[PDB]
Amino acid sequence: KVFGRCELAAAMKRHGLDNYRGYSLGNWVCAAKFQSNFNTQATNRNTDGSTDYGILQINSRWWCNDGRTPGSRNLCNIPCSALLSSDITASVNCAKKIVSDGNGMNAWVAWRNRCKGTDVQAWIRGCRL
Ligand SMILES: *[C@H]1O[C@H](CO)[C@@H](O[C@@H]2O[C@H](CO)[C@@H](O)[C@H](O)[C@H]2NC(C)=O)[C@H](O)[C@H]1F
Ligand code: NA
Repeated sequence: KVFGRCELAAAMKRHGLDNYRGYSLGNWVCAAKFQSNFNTQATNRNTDGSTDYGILQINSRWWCNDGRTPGSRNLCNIPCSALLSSDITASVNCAKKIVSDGNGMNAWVAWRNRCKGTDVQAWIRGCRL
């Protein structure tokens, strides 16, 4: 599913991400935009052999099982495929664990490089919420 901007903002809010660990909703929307273009089915291989999955490009090295990432963990206890669903529940729940891991949203490289410190509120402008 490719979410619209406001549609994703609303879903993220309903699943408790607005201000989760102190991160306003636009931070989440911005991170999703640059990592997946709001496409739940996005996958991208990493040089180390792991793969990123879903709207928030969650990595198989630590967070989900895809059966092909040697030495990896599955800290969110889910198949990485769950992160590709039109229902963002698994992606959100896993993202809550990731953002609580110690480094906040710096766990998402694209957020650090493209969202952090910017006017992220712009990502939820005009949205009913
Ligand atoms: C694609 O992007 C994701 C998110 O930026 C990258 O995953 C990160 O990988 C680092 C190092 O392996 C890890 O410490 C982070 O926990 C992890 N974040 C997430 C959201 O999974 C991945 O390396 C890239 F392929
Ligand atoms: Na894994």
